Amino acid sequence: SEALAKLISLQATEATIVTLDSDNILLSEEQVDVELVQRGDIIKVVPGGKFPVDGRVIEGHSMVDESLITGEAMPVAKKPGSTVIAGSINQNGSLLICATHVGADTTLSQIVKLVEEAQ
Repeated sequence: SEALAKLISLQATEATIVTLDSDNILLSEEQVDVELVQRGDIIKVVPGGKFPVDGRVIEGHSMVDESLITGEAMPVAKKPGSTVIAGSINQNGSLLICATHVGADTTLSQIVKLVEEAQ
């Protein structure tokens, strides 16, 4: 019943958008607030960075600490063709995430509908 509130507090505040402007040869980055990224953008995550939303992974191989969110006390390894959740912690392997939900629309907000009836 305390976790049910804390789930939403774990969301990170900013995200890195990456934009191409010549061909696939040019890459340029913007850090933005979590309200300004959309569910059609692709986002960078760095060593030690936290997740603001859920999504699917399509570059890299980091180990992610999700021990509150999913309960895994043994941190989860990722790959291209993998999945992640908001409020988990990234390290060593640097990933690219395509966003399919926003800060309101997140599966993290979907879980707290289900975790209410768990008590």
